Amino acid sequence: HHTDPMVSKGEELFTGVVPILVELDGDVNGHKFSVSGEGEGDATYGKLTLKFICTTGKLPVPWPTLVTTLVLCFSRYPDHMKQHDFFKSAMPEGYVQERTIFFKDDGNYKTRAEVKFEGDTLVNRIELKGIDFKEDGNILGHKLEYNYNSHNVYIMADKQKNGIKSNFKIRHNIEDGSVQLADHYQQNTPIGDGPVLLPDNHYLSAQSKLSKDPNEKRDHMVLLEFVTAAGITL
Repeated sequence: HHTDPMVSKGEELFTGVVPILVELDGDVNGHKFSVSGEGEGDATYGKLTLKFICTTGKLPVPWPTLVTTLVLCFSRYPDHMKQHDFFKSAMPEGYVQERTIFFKDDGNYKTRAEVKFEGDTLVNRIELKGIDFKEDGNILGHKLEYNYNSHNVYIMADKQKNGIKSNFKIRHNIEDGSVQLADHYQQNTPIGDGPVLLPDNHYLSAQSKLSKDPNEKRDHMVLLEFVTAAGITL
């Protein structure tokens, strides 16, 4: 497929439909919760289909606030940009994804995830810590709409850490027509010691649709996500 054997290796892991498992343990202002997710990814189309269930009862934060936390290795990199795909190049050993997410005029999430293969399954295992949230605020108050906007994720190399870093803003719609900004700081590091592809500056264009399973009585979120790399003409 690719003249670059490094690109060939990552592309081969992600050919066809890959099963996905997500496991999150979270604590936001002392509200402990867990989330389990299952579905599949087809990196050929940048396409994710996942269903998440809060396994501890009622989710104490709005589902939309967890979308970015809850597998950018499924991003579609155009052929001319496949030398810039850090995420697949770190597989199968995987990468660590860390974020601080600052909710404007509210609290912050700190997240640490390991994304790696377990046999044929792509696994995303996450710890989330949330602090300084307002009890009557948009997050602990559940004032966010169950929907999602399209966003750009700006990626830069972090040569010193053999990885990447990203800044980006998520705008969550509030039920009064306003927006709750969630400022994302991200860094990703390989788990293996082997080489990875360090990208030139580019962005991912992400589109997310949230729905409900009409047959599901547990607190849950159905996610359809598309992610495509862009911003290099080369």
